[PDB]
Amino acid sequence: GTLDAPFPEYQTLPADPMSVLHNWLERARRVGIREPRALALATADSQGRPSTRIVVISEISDAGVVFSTHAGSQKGRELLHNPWASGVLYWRETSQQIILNGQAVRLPNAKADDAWLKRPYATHPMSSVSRQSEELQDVQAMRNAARQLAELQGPLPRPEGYCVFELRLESLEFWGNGQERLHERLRYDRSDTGWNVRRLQP
Amino acid sequence: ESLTGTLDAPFPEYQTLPADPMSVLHNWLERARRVGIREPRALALATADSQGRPSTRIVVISEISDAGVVFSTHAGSQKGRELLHNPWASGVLYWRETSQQIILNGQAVRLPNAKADDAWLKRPYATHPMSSVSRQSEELQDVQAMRNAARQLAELQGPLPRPEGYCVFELRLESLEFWGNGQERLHERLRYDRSDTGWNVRRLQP
Ligand SMILES: Cc1cc2nc3c(=O)[nH]c(=O)nc-3n(C[C@H](O)[C@H](O)[C@H](O)COP(=O)(O)O)c2cc1C
Ligand SMILES: Cc1cc2nc3c(=O)[nH]c(=O)nc-3n(C[C@H](O)[C@H](O)[C@H](O)COP(=O)(O)O)c2cc1C
Ligand SMILES: O=C(O)[C@@H]1CC=CC2=Nc3ccccc3N[C@H]21
Repeated sequence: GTLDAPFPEYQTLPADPMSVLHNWLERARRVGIREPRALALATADSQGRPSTRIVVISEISDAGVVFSTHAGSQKGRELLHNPWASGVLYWRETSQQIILNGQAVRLPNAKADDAWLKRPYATHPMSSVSRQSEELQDVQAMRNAARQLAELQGPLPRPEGYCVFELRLESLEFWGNGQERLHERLRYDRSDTGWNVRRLQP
Repeated sequence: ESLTGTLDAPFPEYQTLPADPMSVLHNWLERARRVGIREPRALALATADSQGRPSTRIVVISEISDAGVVFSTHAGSQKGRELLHNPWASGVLYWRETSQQIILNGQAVRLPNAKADDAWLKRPYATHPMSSVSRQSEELQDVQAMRNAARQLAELQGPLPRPEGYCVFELRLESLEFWGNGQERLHERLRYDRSDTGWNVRRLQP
């Protein structure tokens, strides 16, 4: 759109999409894309009905990307029975998308403890009182209970349901606007020995 | 905290619980237009394959209908193939400037070809050549060949026939959520689910 949007990988077909992912994200940070790690994450229920919401990617790992949430949320309950998920990053400023597909696996509690402690302590009170995605019966009661905890010197204990998922990637697509509406689509699929890569028609 | 929004985003509906969620959708979209949100109708649309594995991509909401939202695509694309077997979908709008999300869940129905003809004609004609030559989401074997083919069609400098497979879907909504940042991190989540008659409305915990 409004900012420079280089996509040399569409020509060169790099072998490792995780390198491409790292490079796109680092560039997004450098050029000042607004909230580049806001991932629209899709899960599905036992009938195959998708649900979506934004989550923040907290880190990139060897196998994929990592985010935190509550296990009893809708996404948590869906992932418990159906680990397959997909997320899209969309950067308006550069007209670029990254699509991330794979299986999300809940990481151990020590990882969750560390993630919880790395959040700003001001987030701990509400995340402790709320049972994410359950019906809220009394707004003021929640507000007041969190205010009681906000008086404390953080950090608070990690709540039982606070968890970290790693989305272990099986495929990725990098999308750019291209020239003459020939949008540039670079698609990776995991193989037994590495990754296959192809271009897709726009 | 990753949230960067700083624009006031009134959410009286979280207090008043309107019976009819499409009015809330209209209110929020109209405000987004008035305050200048960038691409508010860029919808991250999720579909699922035959085994329930999701896929996602951005599409644009072209219209708000009585039942839901409308978008166009190619029937042979991944999303089109997925929807034709499993009509259930979900999409999310996220507006950074106001820290608002809208989650839209329902069943997508392919509209008649007359509707697709009209939508096709409403697109700028400069978009017609590439959309005609491209079989969306199939492997692209020769970039230059596609480029050259589209350039030849573009010489017409006018509208082309609607391609087989260019289609319009209406996502007929079964549930919605309106999410606002709220105060003191008590994010404001207003959730609607269709009932036998009308809608049920609830607040959700953040
Ligand atoms: C910009 C943004 C970032 C968010 N990041 C997270 C996150 O990382 N983890 C989380 O659980 N919820 C996050 N949320 C809240 C989710 O969108 C959602 O409301 C919540 O996770 C419940 O989703 P569910 O009911 O579909 O499970 C974020 C919301 C916004 C607007
Ligand atoms: C801002 C933006 C808007 C888009 N709008 C549409 C659209 O309305 N319809 C469409 O078919 N593809 C649209 N695309 C392209 C899709 O994201 C996607 O690449 C294409 O539809 C193929 O998706 P699929 O392979 O998952 O079916 C848009 C892409 C961007 C970046
Ligand atoms: O950037 C952030 O902190 C996110 C902004 C809005 C809501 C969030 N909810 C979370 C819930 C659990 C774990 C992380 C979250 N991130 C924030």
